[PDB]
Amino acid sequence: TSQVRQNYHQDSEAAINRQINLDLYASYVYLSMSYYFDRDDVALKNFAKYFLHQSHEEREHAEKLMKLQNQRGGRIFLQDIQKPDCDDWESGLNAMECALHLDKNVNQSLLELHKLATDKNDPHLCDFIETHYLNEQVKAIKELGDHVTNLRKMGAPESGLAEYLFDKHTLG
Amino acid sequence: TSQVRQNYHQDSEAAINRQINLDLYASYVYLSMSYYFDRDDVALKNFAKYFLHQSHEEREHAEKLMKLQNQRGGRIFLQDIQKPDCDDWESGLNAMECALHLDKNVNQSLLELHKLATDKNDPHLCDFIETHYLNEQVKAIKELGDHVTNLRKMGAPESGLAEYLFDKHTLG
Amino acid sequence: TSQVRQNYHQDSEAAINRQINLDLYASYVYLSMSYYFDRDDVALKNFAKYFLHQSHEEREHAEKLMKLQNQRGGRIFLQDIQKPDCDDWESGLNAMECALHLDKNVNQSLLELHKLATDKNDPHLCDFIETHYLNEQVKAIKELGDHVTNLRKMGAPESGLAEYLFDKHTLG
Amino acid sequence: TSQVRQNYHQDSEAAINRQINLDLYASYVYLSMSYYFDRDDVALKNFAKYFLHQSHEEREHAEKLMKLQNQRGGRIFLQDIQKPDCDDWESGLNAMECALHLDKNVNQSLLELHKLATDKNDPHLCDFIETHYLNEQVKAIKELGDHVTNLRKMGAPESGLAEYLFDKHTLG
Amino acid sequence: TSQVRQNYHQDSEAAINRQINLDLYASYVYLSMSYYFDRDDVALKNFAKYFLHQSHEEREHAEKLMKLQNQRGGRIFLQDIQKPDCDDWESGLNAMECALHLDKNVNQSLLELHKLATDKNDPHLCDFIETHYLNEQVKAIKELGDHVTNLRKMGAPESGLAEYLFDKHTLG
Amino acid sequence: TSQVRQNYHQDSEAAINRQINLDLYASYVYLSMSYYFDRDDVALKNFAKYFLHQSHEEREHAEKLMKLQNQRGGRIFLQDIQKPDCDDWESGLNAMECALHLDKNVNQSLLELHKLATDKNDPHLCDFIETHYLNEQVKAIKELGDHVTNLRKMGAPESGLAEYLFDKHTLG
Ligand SMILES: [Zn+2]
Ligand SMILES: [Zn+2]
Ligand SMILES: [Zn+2]
Ligand SMILES: [Zn+2]
Ligand SMILES: [Zn+2]
Ligand SMILES: [Zn+2]
Ligand SMILES: [Zn+2]
Ligand SMILES: [Zn+2]
Ligand SMILES: [Zn+2]
Ligand SMILES: [Zn+2]
Ligand SMILES: [Zn+2]
Ligand SMILES: [Zn+2]
Ligand SMILES: [Zn+2]
Ligand SMILES: [Zn+2]
Ligand SMILES: [Zn+2]
Ligand SMILES: [Zn+2]
Ligand SMILES: [Zn+2]
Ligand SMILES: [Zn+2]
Ligand SMILES: [Zn+2]
Ligand SMILES: [Zn+2]
Ligand SMILES: [Zn+2]
Ligand SMILES: [Zn+2]
Ligand SMILES: [Zn+2]
Ligand SMILES: [Zn+2]
Ligand SMILES: [Zn+2]
Ligand SMILES: [Zn+2]
Ligand SMILES: [Zn+2]
Repeated sequence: TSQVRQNYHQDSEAAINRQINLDLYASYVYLSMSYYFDRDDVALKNFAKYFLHQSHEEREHAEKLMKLQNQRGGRIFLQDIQKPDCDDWESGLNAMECALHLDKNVNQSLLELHKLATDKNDPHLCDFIETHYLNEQVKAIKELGDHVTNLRKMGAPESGLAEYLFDKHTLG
Repeated sequence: TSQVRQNYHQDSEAAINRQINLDLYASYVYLSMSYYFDRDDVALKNFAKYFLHQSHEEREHAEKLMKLQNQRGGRIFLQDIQKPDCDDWESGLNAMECALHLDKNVNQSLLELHKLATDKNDPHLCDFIETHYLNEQVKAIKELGDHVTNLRKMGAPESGLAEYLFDKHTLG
Repeated sequence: TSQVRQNYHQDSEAAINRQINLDLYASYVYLSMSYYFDRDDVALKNFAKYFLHQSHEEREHAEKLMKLQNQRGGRIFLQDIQKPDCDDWESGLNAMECALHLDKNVNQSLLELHKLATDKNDPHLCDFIETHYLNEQVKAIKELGDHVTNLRKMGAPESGLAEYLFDKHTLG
Repeated sequence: TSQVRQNYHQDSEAAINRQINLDLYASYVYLSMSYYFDRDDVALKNFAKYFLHQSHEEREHAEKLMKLQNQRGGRIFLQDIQKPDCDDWESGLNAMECALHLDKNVNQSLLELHKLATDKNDPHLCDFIETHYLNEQVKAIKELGDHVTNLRKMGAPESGLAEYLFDKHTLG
Repeated sequence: TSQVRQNYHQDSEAAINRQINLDLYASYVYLSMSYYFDRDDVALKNFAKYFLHQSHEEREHAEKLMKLQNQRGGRIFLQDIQKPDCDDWESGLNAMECALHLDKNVNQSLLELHKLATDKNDPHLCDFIETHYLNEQVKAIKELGDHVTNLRKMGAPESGLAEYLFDKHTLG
Repeated sequence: TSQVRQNYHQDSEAAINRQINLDLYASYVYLSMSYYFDRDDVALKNFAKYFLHQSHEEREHAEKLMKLQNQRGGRIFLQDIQKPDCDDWESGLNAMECALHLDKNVNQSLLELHKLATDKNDPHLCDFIETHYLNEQVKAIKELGDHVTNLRKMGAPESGLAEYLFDKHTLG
C-alpha cells in the first residue's frame, strides 16, 4: 500500500485505469478522423485541424488521469489502444456524428466513474471528475450537436458545397 | 404632489408606466428569441447574439423611462411582464419578421405617447421621446426590414444554407 | 429527444425553467427597489446603484440557466414575470430586509434544485449549481445581513441621518 | 439564530470549530518543526523555510474556516492550541514522515467533515471543503511522500550528506 | 551546551520561551477579536481588519524570539496556546479596552525580561528587547489609548453610529 | 489510384503504415516510463519530464508520417497500439537502458524503410527519412548512451543518491 493512499478504493483505482484507456482510444479515433480530412480526395483542412485538436485534448485528459492515479497512490496499468472502428470516415457530417456518439460514450463512462466515487464516499475523486471533465464533456457534446445541425441544414453530406463552406465559415 | 412636479399631466405619467411595461415585454420577447437560436437543433450563434443585444437595449429603454418618471415627479407602477406569444420561433426569417412586427408595435405606442405629450403641451416630454426613441425605432425597423429582405431573397426559411450564410456574413 | 441530451431528467429540466423565472422575478424586485431610491422624496443614489447592480446580476443568472438548459438538451419555457409585492419600499433598512428575505428564498430554491440533481444522480447539474450559484448566494446573504445590522445599529429607519451616512460610507 | 443562517446544521457548525482548532494545531506543529531546522546543531535552512511555509498555510486555512463559520451564521468557539508531540524532530526525514502522518490526519478530518455535510444535505459546505481543501491536501500528501522517498533513497537519516544535498537541490 | 552559546543565562533562555508563548497567546486573542467583528450581527469590517493585523504582528514577534533563542544557543520549548478569556467581545470600544489591557500585560513581561537581561549582564539581549519590542509596544499602547478616547468621546458603546463612523474614518 | 500518386510503391505505402504504428508504440512506451517516475515511491520529476518529452516527440513523428502518406497519395491504415512490455520500469538506469534499446529498434526500422525506398527508386522518400528521422535518431541514441554511461559511473541503480543527483544535474 502506497504511503500516500487514503480513502481510495480498489474499484476507483481500476475505473481510473479504464478511463485512461478510453481517453487514449478517443485520442486515437480523433487522430484517424483528422488525417482522413487531410486526404487529397477529401481535402477539408479545417475539419482536419478541428479533429487533431480534439485528439490532443483527449491525450491531455488521459495524462491528467495518469497524474491523478499517482496522486492518490493508485498504480497505473496500461492496456492496448484499440484501432478505431473505421479507416474511412465518409464525410464531414458523418465524422461529426461519429464524434458526437463517441463523446456521449466517454461522458457515460465519466458519469459511471462519478457514481462509483459517490458510492465509495470519495469526495476528492467526485470533485476531480466534476471539475476537470463533466462540464468540458457537456460543452463538447453541445458543440458537436450544433455542428451536426448546421451541416444537415446546409444540405450535407450530399452537398460538397455545404461541407466546403462549413469548413471555411465555422471551422476556420 | 411631488415637490419637483411641473407641467406633468396624470395621463402622461400613466402612459410612461405603460411604455415601461411594453419596453420590458419587448426585452423579454428578444430574450426568448435569442436562446431559441442557442438550441442545439437551431444553432445560429449570431442570430442568438443579435437578439440578445436587442433584449438588453429594450431593458435600457425601460430603465431610462423609469428615470424620466422620477425626473418629472411621477410615480413608477410596475406590472407583470407577460411571457412572449411563442416558445418556438421557427426560423431566422420568422424571428426577424416577428421582431419587425414587435418594433412597429412599440413604435406605434411611442408615437401615441408623443401625441399625448403634444396634446398636454409637454414639450419636455415631446423632446424626450423624439430624442431618445423615435429615431432609434425608425433605424431598428429599417434594419429588420433589410434583414427580412435579404433572408427572403437568399431563399429562407426553406434554405438552411441561406440562414447559415446570413448568420455568418450579415450578423457576424 | 435532443441529440445532446444525456442523464438529464425531465424533473431537472422543469426545475431549471422554474429557477429561470425566479431569477427573473428577483431581477424585477431589485429593479423596482433601485428606482424607489431614485425618487426625489427618497434620494439615496447609492442605495439606487446597489439595487440596480443586484437586478442586473439576477438577470445574468437567469441567462446562464437558459444557456445550461440548452447545453443539456432541455427546452426553455418562459412564464410571466410577476410584479414585485411592493411599489413603495419604505426606507433603506426595509429594502435591505426585503432583499435579505428574497435572497434566502432564492437560496432555498437553489438548494432544492441541488437536492433534485443529487436525487437524479446528475453530477454535472450538482456541479453547475454549486459552482455558479451557492457560494454567490451565501455571500450575498452575508452582505445583506451585514448591511441590515449596520443600518439598525446606526438608528435606521427613524434616523434619516443614519441612512444618508450609510449610503455615503458603505454603499458609496 | 443568525439572520443569515440557512440549511446550516448544528453538527456542521461544531465540526467547523473542531477543524479550525486542528488547522491551528497543524500550523503549530509546522512552526515547531521549522525552528528545529534553524538550530545551530541542525542547520538545514531550506527545511526550516519549507516547514515555516506549511505553518503559515495552515494558519490561513483556519482563518478561511473562521470566515466560513461567520458566512453561514455559525458562531466561532476557539479552544486551546495544544503544543506539538515533540520538541526535537530528529532529522529531515523524520520531520517529513511526521508531516506526512499529520497531513493524513488532517485529511481524514476533512473527509469526515465532508461526509457530515453530505449527511446533512449541505451542498454549499460540501463545495467549500472540496474546492478549498481536498485537492490541496492530496497534493501536500503526494509532495511529502515524494520527499520521504527521495530522502530514504539518498540514504537519510544516517547520511547527513543526503539531508544536506536534499535541502539544497529539492527544497532550495 | 550549544557551540554558539555565550553569556546566555539559563533564566534568560527560560524567560524567552515564556515570552514566545505570551506573544502567541496575544496573536490568538487578536485573531478571536478580529472574527468577532466579522460576525453578521457585529459587521465592523475595519475593526476586523485592524485586529487581524495585530494578530499577525504578534505571531511575527514570536517567530523573531524563536529565531533569537536559536541565535544564542538556547532551546525552544513550546507550550499550549491558551484560548482567549472571551468568545464574545461586546463592542468596538470594549475590544479596544481589552487590547489596551493585553498590550500593557505584554509590555510588563517585556520590561521584566529586560530587567532580567540587565541583572544577568546580557547587553545583546537588552539591545534585542529595546530595539525590536519596547518602542513598538509603547506605540501600540498609545494608539489603543487614542482609539479608546475617541470612541468614548463619540458616545460608544451605546452609540452604534459612533462605532460605525469610527470604523470608517479612523480604521478605514 | 490517387490523382496525386507518383513513383510511390505499394510496399513503401505499407512500410509507412507500419512505421506510423511503431512511432505510436514508442510514444506509448515513453508515456508509461514518464508516469512511472511520477509515482510517490519513485519520485524523480525530471526523469518523468524527460520521458514525457520523448513520448510527445514520437507522437509528432507518427503525425508527420501520416501527413507524408497523404502527401504521396497512400492510404493510412491504423493498427492497435500495443501496451509496453513493462508496467514497472525498475530504476532510472533501467528505463534509460530500455529507451536506448527501443530507439535502436526504431532506428533499425527506419533504416529498413530507407533501404526499401532506395530499392524502389523513391528519392523523395529517401530524402524524407534522411532529413526528418535518421539524424534525430542517431542523436537520441547518443544522448541515451551518454545518460546510461553517467548513471553507471555514478553507481546507479544501487545508489539512489546517484539517480537523485543525475535527475537534478543532467535532466534538470
Ligand atoms: Zn480538456
Ligand atoms: Zn502531454
Ligand atoms: Zn485490436
Ligand atoms: Zn463534488
Ligand atoms: Zn466543485
Ligand atoms: Zn436605445
Ligand atoms: Zn441597466
Ligand atoms: Zn400571463
Ligand atoms: Zn420636441
Ligand atoms: Zn463566404
Ligand atoms: Zn452572479
Ligand atoms: Zn445579458
Ligand atoms: Zn400578476
Ligand atoms: Zn458537485
Ligand atoms: Zn492552502
Ligand atoms: Zn492571515
Ligand atoms: Zn496541553
Ligand atoms: Zn460538491
Ligand atoms: Zn512588530
Ligand atoms: Zn511568519
Ligand atoms: Zn486551557
Ligand atoms: Zn541596550
Ligand atoms: Zn523529432
Ligand atoms: Zn500533434
Ligand atoms: Zn495486446
Ligand atoms: Zn536522399
Ligand atoms: Zn538531404
